[PDB]
Amino acid sequence: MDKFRVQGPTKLQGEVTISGAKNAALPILFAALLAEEPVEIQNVPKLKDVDTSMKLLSQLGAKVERXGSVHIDARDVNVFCAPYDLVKTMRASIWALGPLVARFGQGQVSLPGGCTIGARPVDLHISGLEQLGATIKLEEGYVKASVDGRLKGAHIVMDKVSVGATVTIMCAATLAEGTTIIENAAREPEIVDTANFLITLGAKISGQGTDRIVIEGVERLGGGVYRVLPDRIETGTFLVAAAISRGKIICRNAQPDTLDAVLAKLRDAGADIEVGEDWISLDMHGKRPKAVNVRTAPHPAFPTDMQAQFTLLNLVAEGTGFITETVFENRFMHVPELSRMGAHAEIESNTVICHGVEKLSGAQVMATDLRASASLVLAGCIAEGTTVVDRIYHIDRGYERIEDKLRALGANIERVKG
Amino acid sequence: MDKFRVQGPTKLQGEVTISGAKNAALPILFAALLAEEPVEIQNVPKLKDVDTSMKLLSQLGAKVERXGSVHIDARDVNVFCAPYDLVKTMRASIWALGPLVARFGQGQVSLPGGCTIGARPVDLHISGLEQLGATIKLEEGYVKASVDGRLKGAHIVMDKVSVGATVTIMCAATLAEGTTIIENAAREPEIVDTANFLITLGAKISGQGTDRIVIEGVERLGGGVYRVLPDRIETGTFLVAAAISRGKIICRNAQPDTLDAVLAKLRDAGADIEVGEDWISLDMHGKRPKAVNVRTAPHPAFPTDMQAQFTLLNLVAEGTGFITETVFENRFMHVPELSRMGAHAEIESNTVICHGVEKLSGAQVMATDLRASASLVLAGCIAEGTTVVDRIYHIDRGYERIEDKLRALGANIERVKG
Amino acid sequence: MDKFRVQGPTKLQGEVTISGAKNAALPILFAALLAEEPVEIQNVPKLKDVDTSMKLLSQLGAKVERXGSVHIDARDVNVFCAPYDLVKTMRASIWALGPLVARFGQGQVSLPGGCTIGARPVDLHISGLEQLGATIKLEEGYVKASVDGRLKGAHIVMDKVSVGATVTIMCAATLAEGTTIIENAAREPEIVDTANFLITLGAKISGQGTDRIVIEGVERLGGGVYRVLPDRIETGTFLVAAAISRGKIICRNAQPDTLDAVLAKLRDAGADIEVGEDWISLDMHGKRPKAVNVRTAPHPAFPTDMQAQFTLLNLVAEGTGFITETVFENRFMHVPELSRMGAHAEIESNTVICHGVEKLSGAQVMATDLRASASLVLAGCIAEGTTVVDRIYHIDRGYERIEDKLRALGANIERVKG
Amino acid sequence: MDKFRVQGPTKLQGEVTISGAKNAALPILFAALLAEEPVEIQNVPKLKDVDTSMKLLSQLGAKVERXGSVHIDARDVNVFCAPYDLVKTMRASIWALGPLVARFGQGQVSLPGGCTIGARPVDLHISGLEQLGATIKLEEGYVKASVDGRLKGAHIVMDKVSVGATVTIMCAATLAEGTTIIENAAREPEIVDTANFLITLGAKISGQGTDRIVIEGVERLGGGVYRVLPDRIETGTFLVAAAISRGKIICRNAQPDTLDAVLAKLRDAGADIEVGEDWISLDMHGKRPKAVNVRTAPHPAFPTDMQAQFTLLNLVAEGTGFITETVFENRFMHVPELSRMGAHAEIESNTVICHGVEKLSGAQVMATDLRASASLVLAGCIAEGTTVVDRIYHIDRGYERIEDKLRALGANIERVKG
Ligand SMILES: [C]C(=O)[N][C]1[C](O=P([O])([O])OP([O])(=O)O[C][C]2O[C](N3[C]=[C]C(=O)[N]C3=O)[C]([O])[C]2[O])O[C]([C][O])[C]([O])[C]1O[C@@]([C])([C]([O])[C][O])C([O])=O
Ligand SMILES: [C]C(=O)[N][C]1[C](O=P([O])([O])OP([O])(=O)O[C][C]2O[C](N3[C]=[C]C(=O)[N]C3=O)[C]([O])[C]2[O])O[C]([C][O])[C]([O])[C]1O[C@@]([C])([C]([O])[C][O])C([O])=O
Ligand SMILES: [C]C(=O)[N][C]1[C](O=P([O])([O])OP([O])(=O)O[C][C]2O[C](N3[C]=[C]C(=O)[N]C3=O)[C]([O])[C]2[O])O[C]([C][O])[C]([O])[C]1O[C@@]([C])([C]([O])[C][O])C([O])=O
Ligand SMILES: [C]C(=O)[N][C]1[C](O=P([O])([O])OP([O])(=O)O[C][C]2O[C](N3[C]=[C]C(=O)[N]C3=O)[C]([O])[C]2[O])O[C]([C][O])[C]([O])[C]1O[C@@]([C])([C]([O])[C][O])C([O])=O
Repeated sequence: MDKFRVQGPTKLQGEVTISGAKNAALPILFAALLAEEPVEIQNVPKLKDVDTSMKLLSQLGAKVERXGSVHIDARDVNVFCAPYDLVKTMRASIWALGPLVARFGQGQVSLPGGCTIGARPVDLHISGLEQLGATIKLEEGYVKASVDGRLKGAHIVMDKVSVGATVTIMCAATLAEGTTIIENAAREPEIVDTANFLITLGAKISGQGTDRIVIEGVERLGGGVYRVLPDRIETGTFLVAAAISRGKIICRNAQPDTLDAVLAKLRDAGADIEVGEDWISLDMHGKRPKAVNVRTAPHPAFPTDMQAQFTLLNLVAEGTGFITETVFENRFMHVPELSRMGAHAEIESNTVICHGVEKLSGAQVMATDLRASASLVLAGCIAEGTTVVDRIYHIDRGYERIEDKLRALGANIERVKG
Repeated sequence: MDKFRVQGPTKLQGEVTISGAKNAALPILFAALLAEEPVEIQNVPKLKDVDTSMKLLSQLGAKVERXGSVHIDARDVNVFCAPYDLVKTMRASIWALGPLVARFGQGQVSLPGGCTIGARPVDLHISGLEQLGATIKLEEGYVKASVDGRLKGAHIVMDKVSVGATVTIMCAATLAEGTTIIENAAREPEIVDTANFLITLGAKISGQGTDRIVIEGVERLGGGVYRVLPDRIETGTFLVAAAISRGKIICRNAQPDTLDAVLAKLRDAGADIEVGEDWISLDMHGKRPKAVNVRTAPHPAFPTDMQAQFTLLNLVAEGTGFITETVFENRFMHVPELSRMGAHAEIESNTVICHGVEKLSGAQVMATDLRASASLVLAGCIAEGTTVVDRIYHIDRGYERIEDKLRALGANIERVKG
Repeated sequence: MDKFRVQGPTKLQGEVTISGAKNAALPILFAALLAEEPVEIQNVPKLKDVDTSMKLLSQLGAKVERXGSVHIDARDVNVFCAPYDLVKTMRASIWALGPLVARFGQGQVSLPGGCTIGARPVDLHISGLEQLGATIKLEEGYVKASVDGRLKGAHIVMDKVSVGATVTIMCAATLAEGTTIIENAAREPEIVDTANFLITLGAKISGQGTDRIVIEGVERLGGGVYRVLPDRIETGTFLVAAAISRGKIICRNAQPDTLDAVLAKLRDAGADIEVGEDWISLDMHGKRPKAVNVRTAPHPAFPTDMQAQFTLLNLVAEGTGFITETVFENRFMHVPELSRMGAHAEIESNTVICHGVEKLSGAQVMATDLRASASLVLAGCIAEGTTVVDRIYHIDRGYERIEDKLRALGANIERVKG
Repeated sequence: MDKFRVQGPTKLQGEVTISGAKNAALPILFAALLAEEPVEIQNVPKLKDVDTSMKLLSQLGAKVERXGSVHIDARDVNVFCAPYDLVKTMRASIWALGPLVARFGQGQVSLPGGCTIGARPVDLHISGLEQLGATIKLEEGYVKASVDGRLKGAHIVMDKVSVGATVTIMCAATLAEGTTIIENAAREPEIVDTANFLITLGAKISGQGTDRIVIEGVERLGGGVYRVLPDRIETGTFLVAAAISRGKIICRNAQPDTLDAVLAKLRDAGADIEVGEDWISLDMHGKRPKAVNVRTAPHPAFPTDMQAQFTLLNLVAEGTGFITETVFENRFMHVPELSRMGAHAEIESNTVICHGVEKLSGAQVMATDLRASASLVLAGCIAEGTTVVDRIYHIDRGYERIEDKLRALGANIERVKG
């Protein structure tokens, strides 16, 4: 589980180098199952979720190794089942299914539980791989998928916006016969990236980043080297860190165009923001943030994954702000913990009413999920005295060396026994 | 982390002896902090949360022992802080606060952080105590209370129904100057039980079990012996166990009039129910349950602690039924775990739409909270094949020897360490 | 249609005499169908709903006359249908069903369709009477209920708290063979009034006002005189009127023990409340009110029928308040109307975020339902300038002489035709 | 106001010619206020809301007339107030504000106005115009908006998706100084249509149909001739008529590509659907539809304007299906009216659970809003016996000649006084 001991108050200033998007790396690592020649994925973050995806890849008969690059030779994939002991730690492994069905005519993947931020069914994936020509059963907790021909292009209208299911259908439409159209498709940048990875293999895909994606099937996919775009959430995390610590950060190796909504909100909070080609800078000029109202929705709107972060921005901000969460049903678990640190918040349905306070007080708190965990470490940074954040394993899933990266911003953080 | 390996299918049938209410034993344990003479609480279940209560009682300087009975002598209580290490292992610990404030004019309890099943704030405990004349501050994650001398009785109209806040205010009001009226009090049998235990010590309480509790404050409370009432939720858990397994069960040492709503729904579901003075029989007559619609609400309505169990009943029942949870905002975490087992559910907000299936399949599942853990075990008993329920430590909080009791009904359960 | 022209701002001053409860008068008027000897119901407010009840009664064959009192002779009832044409104007007329079935073994009432404030099903009425041994179908949009002989007493556990269902089952149960127990009964004061009316007629009822009502069926009910309790919602409306206008008021012929939650909220808002045996005074002391947090729930909690009024209070209060409606789902139609008058509101799910303003401005607004109309009139009193409230007939359903009572408090109101 | 008498059951079959979209005609009519030379809008349906728009336009000092076409000469527009007496009967008149501010430097529009289906604030309309430079106050219930000179282009990020606020800002921006970007713009086909109308007048717009609309502002807009696209909601409504009545319809003058989601849900229901350039056919082949689950959301997802109709479809389909409504908080008022007809429906906050029945039964029912009115008329056609739908004024707002169109499909419908 272990813990970060964070000593605050600490003004966060300097630079950080933004890492590859965890949420691009993962779907790309499973889409690599489609490749019949070796793939090299660059700018991959050293995250627990990447390690797990790698152990799952090797489990399926891929040869995998890594250092910023991950090498994947899926030429001899000979196992088609992602075991429970892996999927239980990474629900993103559902992404193994579509590729394996589309290349190998079969795939078996443990049906994910059971998540704290919401229930997160995969009905859209394992519909989707059905409207394509897959037959799917569930036996002993394994989603068993087969096509005893080869996949067939379909006009698919997604009845919910889903990042996960759009990736699945997209990836598993690159080896279909015919055209697949995906209506009401997710447009997050990770999906644009996965698509552009797939074209590097020689897939035919149009309109990634839009609400309609067109895939004409191909016979097989090759190899190639692909650089994963920067993590927009980790970027938003370090930008927020400075916003709430009255600081100034320059995020380098970044993609500002992935962040229209979040940058608008930090400006709304009174951050001085300049954007270059591959960097975002932010200076509070010594100033407490101003309270903003926020409403999560699918890209290009404000991301649910910045929600916990902006909640904390508000709780230390000037005035009252409203954080409405529309994507996940139970994503306010940070709030009772921030409350222990002296935050004044109220939860009405999927809205938290945040009455900004000048300073938080250090306290022992419990991280509940990835983005919560980071928000608590941020809260620790700017709180008076000692904060101990428990269950820090959550952070290790989606942030590479956050302790290092925050320490270079002046943070006082020690990873502690547990 | 211990797990249960449950083997199915198996018909659950025979006889079970209901243990004391976990949820009467706990509030009475903290209420014993008011006692100035030794106290014996009889029929206390051997449960983890009782152990935790005992640790915290001892850490406040009470002398505490147990076998059936837990003996407390709070004469020499001399520490008034409930520390983070304890509270965070059970939030019920907030119940030390009213006693300490009322008897000692001071009390500190770690502000509970969030919970798997909901945010669970304690605003009403705090405001209730404020209305009794307490000053309360939050310093360093600790809820600090103090009064100049004695608390003062007040007319308190509760903003919402809260079992825990009703207990807090009721216990504190017993040593206040004057009359306290709690309007819109919770009416749970455990509140009747706690009030009757307080009466045994010498408190003057009227209207327990009703929406209006009247307490006449006394200078001092003494000792006494009180037997805790039967666990209604344990009772319902085993009643469900027979129902979903087309079985027959007799619960001894029950208290039927605590279960009006659960027995009405079980009847709705097709159960042949009979009651005596201290026993309930259920017989399905070898037939699959019929689906039911349930809406959780405070006592005497259908209790939220039976919700996960009935979600299960509905998911193997004939036809379609819904469960709406109005008490906790995130108590559907058993649902995806049952989905792995072949259940067909759809969560739309605070409602679970269930389409009953004839058979479940054994799968590796994850217990997330107490009542979910038991439902997962119960699903294990009726599924075909092997179910492993991980994180069984949850069950240990609120069930006394559930493995031995199910085994006696015919269950095939082994406790497995790794 | 008639409108009120209201001129403000007006400080609302003096005293009002509270009329009898619309919501005790109505169920009592229907219960009188059980009566085989003349009945006089005293203190009945002169209201459109009463006139409608009397019209329906005359149409079933009761002889009905009215001034203070309404006199009913149901000895000659010989028509057993409540037609659509009348139910459509007043859904309370579902209340004829239970009497007619219980006394005459048959009863037809048009199934109430939707309602401004929520869907309002009557599924709990039908189930209650079915549980008493009534066969019930729906043909041509009529609920048609029938028994052979008399009804039969039953142990009935109510799914949800229902005022209307509790009355329905309680009145029917008076002429049933055997004992009827209603668990999770509604505890509203109007239920107590209705039970006590039934008792005057020779019925055997205990536990009214508590969550379990027990009824011992008799062969036949008599007649009697019975005075209806004061209207707690009227009292609350006039207390709110004073509270929002910087006023002082005294409500004569009140019953303060019905208004615990309301008086407590007006206290949290900074009102000076005193009570007598039969009066309530409120005095703001030159004060504009202060924002509060309301959660509606069944009696004794804050009543949904005071919610529109308190929303009003919050929207002119100094501060930010939440009004949360748990009883009726769409009971927020006043909000956009008050918005026209300058209120800063914001509806989010089943809560309204009010951000109290200092002044309202007069505007042409539209009454949508009863309590909403009252709120808009009261808004008009404290708004600067002229407010015109259209569709004022809603108010006449449920308030006797509202305009006269307000004018005696110093309001400048004129009823207009077109 | 008058009523429809429908005699069922009728199998609806034949052809229908779809009218121009009410919801393109309407923003197009108000966009015409920007035009400095006469405009002819072609394919405008003859509907109450067009008449009202026409009346409002005339009042603002446009010369307007109609037959197929509506002609508008807005050259001499010189009254800049949309008054309460017109706006109260049509929400969409809020659309007069933007054009008047953009072209004349000022506009006044009565703030709507409260609506049955939800509260419907226009805060995003206000805030988008303030972001383009307007100063907006609210005075006696009128939104009064002024700018000195032209508006100034702005990057506007919309916090929620709003069709109305998208059109407001897009129209106003056409005369703004410089460039305007709408982020999180609605994508509805009517927004595309309005943009293309605007372009016909010499506006420079791109991105319409996507989440980001770019408007480069121009000096003046001219005139031209523009044909409104087909009504996708009328189309959907007759497609559902064919579906629920186990019939066959061909819709002529359709635009199949505006209905991906609806067509996919109708296939899910067992419909055999074929599409051409300008036609859709649906043939059920004598079959009862199968129950489907529906989630409304902004286009291209399932439209909320089809939800009542598909609710109706589920309520007569085979099986159980759920309709979740994510756009408008109170759009289930058709349900309790369908309940009078023998529908088995259950509403649980924002979801209706439908358990389809073979046949509905004719009954007197009351329309509450436009799409509800239409669904009750459809329910009428297929119900057994006689249905009288009251308050059919709702239908006349958004359907042209639905009675003649339905009769041509074989329906037995008479318009009646009742
Ligand atoms: C790995 C990744 O990428 N992640 C992410 C994503 O997730 P997902 O899961 O993919 O999501 P979606 O899908 O979009 O979701 C939404 C909604 O919908 C629903 N669903 C889904 C699917 C299906 O099939 N069905 C359904 O229903 C769900 O439940 C929900 O509600 O994405 C997201 C969004 O953005 C994000 O947030 C995520 O990320 C995270 C959260 C994860 O990872 C975990 O941790 C982070 O990162 O934090
Ligand atoms: C220990 C015990 O007893 N437990 C139980 C109880 O809990 P509580 O916490 O006490 O609850 P309440 O309070 O009643 O709650 C409800 C509601 O409300 C709210 N709140 C509260 C308080 C305050 O202050 N504030 C507020 O807001 C909350 O959130 C909720 O929602 O009770 C219950 C009911 O019946 C039960 O469930 C319980 O039990 C359990 C769950 C335990 O574990 C813990 O909780 C079981 O299962 O056992
Ligand atoms: C006439 C009278 O009394 N009224 C009143 C009453 O109402 P009701 O209708 O009776 O109500 P309830 O029943 O309680 O209700 C509640 C709830 O539940 C539901 N439900 C019912 C029944 C059945 O069966 N089912 C069901 O579900 C509904 O929906 C709801 O949600 O009472 C009330 C309460 O408190 C009141 O509010 C009333 O009053 C009024 C509103 C009138 O209008 C009537 O309408 C006023 O305002 O006055
Ligand atoms: C005339 C027309 O077009 N209509 C239509 C529309 O409406 P509107 O109003 O525009 O809507 P929206 O906006 O989209 O809405 C959505 C949501 O959001 C909200 N909001 C808005 C605005 C503002 O400012 N704020 C806010 O918040 C609201 O409330 C809601 O929730 O569109 C719609 C949608 O799709 C439709 O539905 C409509 O249509 C109708 C209904 C009419 O009539 C009305 O308007 C029909 O047609 O039916």
